[PDB]
Amino acid sequence: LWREKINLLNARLAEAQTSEEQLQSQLDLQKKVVSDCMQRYLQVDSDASVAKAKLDEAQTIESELDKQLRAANKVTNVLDTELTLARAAERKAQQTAQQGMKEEERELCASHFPVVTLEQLPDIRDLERQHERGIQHEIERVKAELHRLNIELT
Amino acid sequence: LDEAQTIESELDKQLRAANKVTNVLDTELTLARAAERKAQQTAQQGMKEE
Repeated sequence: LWREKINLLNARLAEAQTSEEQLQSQLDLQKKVVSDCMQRYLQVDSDASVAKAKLDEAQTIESELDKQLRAANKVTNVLDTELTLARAAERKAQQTAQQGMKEEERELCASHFPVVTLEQLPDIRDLERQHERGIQHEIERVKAELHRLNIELT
Repeated sequence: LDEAQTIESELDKQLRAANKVTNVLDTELTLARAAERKAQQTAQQGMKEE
């Protein structure tokens, strides 16, 4: 389930990175237009006045793109934290799951155990404890019955 | 002009990096305020001091 979560989070983080990179590239190209104005000034509504006007336009437009890039970073950091948490959970579960089992053991475990889903993944720790307690409460009763049968046999 | 533009780019990158802390703190404060409002509402259900 955490690997499925990581699969979804990788796509979401890729989208967030794409948005942030696109916004940053547009902002940097708006900045680079300033240097392109200097380049044209060197290569030659006169040209110097055009360079001044375009520099002013770029500086005016820079602010909204900066704010949008801030929002993109806001999204990207949230998704990065999500991916980090999912990876940490998957790494915790990995070494315990890697122990391996036989076919018969896997069939036995499938019976009487639950099937968790990605949506309910956060509550898995509670389900594990619930099943542990369920086994324990039955085992103690069966132990009492076994003691009773031992007494009856004697 | 060249030096000022270079320093302007440096400061802009610094501000871009700094925005992360403000974003994280804003998210945490919003969640904390929501949780505190929930706890206060559950706390105000009516109780004697004893």
